[PDB]
Amino acid sequence: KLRRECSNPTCGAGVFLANHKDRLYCGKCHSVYKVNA
RNA sequence: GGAUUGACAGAUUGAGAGCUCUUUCUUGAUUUUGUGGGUGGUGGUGCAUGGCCGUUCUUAGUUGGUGGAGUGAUUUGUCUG
Ligand SMILES: [Zn+2]
Repeated sequence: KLRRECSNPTCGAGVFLANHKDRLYCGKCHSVYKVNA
């Protein structure tokens, strides 16, 4: 189980997340969502 | 098991440029590219045009209808004062 959830304002907890090592970050929250959940 | 944008911060780069990376998701086919066509084009010729303007040019000039002169190009009318 990998690649956990965002705080995406568009839909409530409903995306997978494009993440490097040691972070957690959405694929459309490109200008927002600094803290990795 | 996404044609492709773009992804915090760290050397960048006008900065939150994923421009390039240290690298993985979404609205989902509307285009990564294979011809053939305008293209942004102000880099294209006003020597192919319009339209406009300037000029010839604050000067007095121009033409056709009848008839005359000349075979005719053309003159006359449009003039000596
Ligand atoms: Zn979403």
